[PDB]
Amino acid sequence: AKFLKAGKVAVVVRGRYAGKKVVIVKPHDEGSKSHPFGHALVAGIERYPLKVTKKHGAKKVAKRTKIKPFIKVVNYNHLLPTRYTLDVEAFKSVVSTETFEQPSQREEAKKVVKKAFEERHQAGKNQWFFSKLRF
RNA sequence: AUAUGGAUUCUUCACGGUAACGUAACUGAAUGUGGAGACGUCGGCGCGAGCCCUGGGAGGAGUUAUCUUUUCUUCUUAAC
Repeated sequence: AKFLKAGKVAVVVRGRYAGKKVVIVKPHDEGSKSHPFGHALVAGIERYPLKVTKKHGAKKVAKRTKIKPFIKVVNYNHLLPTRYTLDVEAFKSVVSTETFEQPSQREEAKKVVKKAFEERHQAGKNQWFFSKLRF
């Protein structure tokens, strides 16, 4: 009956990431010491990869497949859950409550997320997650 | 016309905030969409400015047989 789990894919509705697809890593159903509301820890895409055709060269294909990730704590009311899923075990440990409140630790976590997303995009799977929403 | 400083990049084209949004900056051609320019009249109410009225004090002037701590006057601050 509960669908907000550690593999659910959601759509951000507010906060400079509106219209970006995101995946839930760690949910907190009953608030916390900070953020006194239902919220989840998510990792998403800030810059979707561009479309690739057969005419593009090797140097151009690699440039158009770059993905810029982000990490954010989002209220439940600002998320639109979907029916799609994406396993987060490759970067579940690095993204946690401790990775915040530290400028340097946030950068290291996002580098791990970028590696996982780029490998996920290669050998195409989770195609709906890597396709930008049009609105 | 152009240099310097700052900002950005070895995760190439910035970060923060749950959010409304914030900042010294923080690539964007064709094409497309939207906003501003851009609007009647009357009625009462709220607020601002200039003026009017008035107290104390620091100056100048007038009246003074008698009365009047009194009558008149100066005390200002632009765009940006």
